[PDB]
Amino acid sequence: MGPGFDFAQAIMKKNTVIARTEKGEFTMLGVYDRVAVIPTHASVGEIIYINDVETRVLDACALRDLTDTNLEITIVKLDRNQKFRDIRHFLPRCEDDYNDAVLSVHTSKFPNMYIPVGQVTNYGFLNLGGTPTHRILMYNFPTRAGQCGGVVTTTGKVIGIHVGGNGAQGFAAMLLHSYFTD
Repeated sequence: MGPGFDFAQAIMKKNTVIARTEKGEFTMLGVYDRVAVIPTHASVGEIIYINDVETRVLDACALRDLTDTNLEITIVKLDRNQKFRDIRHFLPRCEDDYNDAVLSVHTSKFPNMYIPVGQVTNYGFLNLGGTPTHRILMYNFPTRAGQCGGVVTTTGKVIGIHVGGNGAQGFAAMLLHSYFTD
């Protein structure tokens, strides 16, 4: 509808796949080469379904900060025959607050979904499902029964992936450029 939705659509149309684990269907962001991200609560194993195709997982790393605190991001390298468009130059370098963000989801249940979530706070610490978690972004969100990830963008920046909510607020794990240095 406007330039924020334009940037979000451009990311969804080229840099997402539908990932299925034993814990459900998730929006999965492809970042570069065969490397993608997903919430750690997806519990990625040795095999994952990517757009309903059986795919070997070459590597999966549940990220933690240097205090050994959960970040809720898993980085997956997929045994896929095709590379993602490289979007690392759209990743922020530092922890920050944002205005006017969009949360975008693409699953069998929620195809082509875009939500203007407004202001995003650098919230920091969250007890997420009983797990102490750092680097959380927050945006007011009439919390919806179900987590299938999500992509949080502003114009020109891919800033996070949706990992949870409390009924009124939604929460995303930050994406930082430093996670994807090769």
